[PDB]
Amino acid sequence: MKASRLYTLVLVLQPQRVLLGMKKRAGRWNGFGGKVQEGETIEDGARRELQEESGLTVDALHKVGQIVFEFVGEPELMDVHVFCTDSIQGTPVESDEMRPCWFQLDQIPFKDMWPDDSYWFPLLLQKKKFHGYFKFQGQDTILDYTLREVDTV
Ligand SMILES: Nc1[nH]c(=O)nc2c1ncn2[C@H]1C[C@H](O)[C@@H](COP(=O)(O)OP(=O)(O)OP(=O)(O)O)O1
Ligand code: NA
Ligand code: NA
Ligand code: NA
Repeated sequence: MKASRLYTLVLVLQPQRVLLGMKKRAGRWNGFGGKVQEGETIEDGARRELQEESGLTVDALHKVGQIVFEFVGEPELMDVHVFCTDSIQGTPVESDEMRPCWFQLDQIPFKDMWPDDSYWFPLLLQKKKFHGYFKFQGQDTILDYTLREVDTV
């Protein structure tokens, strides 16, 4: 089995809307996150990436899922720890690399999100926790995947 590198993904989910970020430099909407750094907990890495990438701070996050991504032709797996929060501080900030935008929860832009999000983000919305795995050929094609609702992440 390949080695895996730790990542975070943060969904700011309010009762009627979700905040996503568009990659500018591209075209795909995603939650906020990035690589976990040496010596920080995964949750602290998620908080740090949210602040670095969007400007938002949060006191805490709730872990809702974990998804492992495999890409054909790449040696490492991405082990993505997925967090949610409903409570924010500040306004999101656009950078050279990311543009944040709110979407109503009847306008989730699935066609412009990673394809896997169509499978797990419905579970997140139902207050469910999940473990997933997706194997991609390039950015658009899933060759294999597993998804399971779990009681504990
Ligand atoms: N298939 C997928 N579905 C999804 O919803 N999010 C994915 C995904 N594949 C990767 N991601 C997320 C995980 C993580 O939040 C982000 C990938 O991390 P990045 O490459 O953005 O890390 P960094 O911000 O550390 O990188 P740099 O800014 O290049 O240093 O994209
Ligand atoms: Na980042
Ligand atoms: Na980073
Ligand atoms: Na990032």
